[PDB]
Amino acid sequence: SSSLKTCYKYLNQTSRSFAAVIQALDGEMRNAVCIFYLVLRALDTLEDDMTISVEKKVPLLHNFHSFLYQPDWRFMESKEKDRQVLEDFPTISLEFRNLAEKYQTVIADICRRMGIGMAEFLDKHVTSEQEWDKYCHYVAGLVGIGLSRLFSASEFEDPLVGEDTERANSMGLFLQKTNIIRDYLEDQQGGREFWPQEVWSRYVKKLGDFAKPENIDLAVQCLNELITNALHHIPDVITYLSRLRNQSVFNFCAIPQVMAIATLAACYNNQQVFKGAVKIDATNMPAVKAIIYQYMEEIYHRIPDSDPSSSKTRQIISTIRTQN
Ligand SMILES: O=P(O)(O)[C@@H](CCCc1cccc(Oc2ccccc2)c1)S(=O)(=O)O
Ligand SMILES: [Mg+2]
Repeated sequence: SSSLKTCYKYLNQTSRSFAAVIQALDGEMRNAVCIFYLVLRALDTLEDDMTISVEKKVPLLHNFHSFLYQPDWRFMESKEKDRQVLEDFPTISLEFRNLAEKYQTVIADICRRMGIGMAEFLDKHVTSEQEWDKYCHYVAGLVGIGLSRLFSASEFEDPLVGEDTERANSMGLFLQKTNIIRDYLEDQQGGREFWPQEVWSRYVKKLGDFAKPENIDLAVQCLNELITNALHHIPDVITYLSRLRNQSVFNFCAIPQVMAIATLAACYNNQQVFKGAVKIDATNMPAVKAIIYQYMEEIYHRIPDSDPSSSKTRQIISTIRTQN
């Protein structure tokens, strides 16, 4: 139908690099995961728009899931760039309602909980590392949780896929953290902060000081510390994919992880993270594994003894080598 063509039209307008893997999914997953994406995309577009006042935003975010069953609803007052998905929501929420009930449930659930969770972190920055996980859990982990419950609901994946929330969480925590990390300049010049204060704060006195070239030294030290943090998810990742049994689902999951891993390798001990831009076989686990193990070595081979988190980086690479 024509509202569907529009939905995949939006999927491509907005998704930098999922478009292809989503449209390649087998069966009812395709559309389940296309609409799922568009819904969360709408939700985020709201969260990120800083022209929307907090008192106006918290309600939107909270009640957003409910808008899924309000055919006529839409948001016209947005100034963010992906704002078509909101101005023309009714179309999305319509295809949502054509989704099979078993899929609407998962979607509207994760939608409902992301909402109460994004509105949570509007007031405050991300202070500690337990919080960084928490915020990454909300925006990203739940997507990881949610997708895998769609997978199993589709019957294209085992029940054991969607039962495993701890590792589905990890899949997203990892992806999300590498993005937070890479995005440091983009986030800081769009006036946002997601680097964990109790981390960055003991290299510098305010976060923006990393955009200063008189500070790059300490900047990379913070960058590596966080990378090492992010690397700690790579085992759960390897465990999660090792369980998948559908090529379409598998490529959907592997690719972005492998690509998250490349980004993290490109950024390690790398000035350009704070200067400009960072330029950078994955279709069976043991290929995927080999590929992961490879990038790990690159990290390893550039850990300077001086860097105050050398032992940790090596420490967690050594565990990834000899795990599973
Ligand atoms: O929360 P952030 O860091 O701003 C990030 C949006 C993350 C929330 C989100 C939106 C849309 C899709 C999404 O995850 C999916 C969901 C379904 C299919 C593929 C990916 C997660 S964004 O960089 O894309 O804005
Ligand atoms: Mg956001």
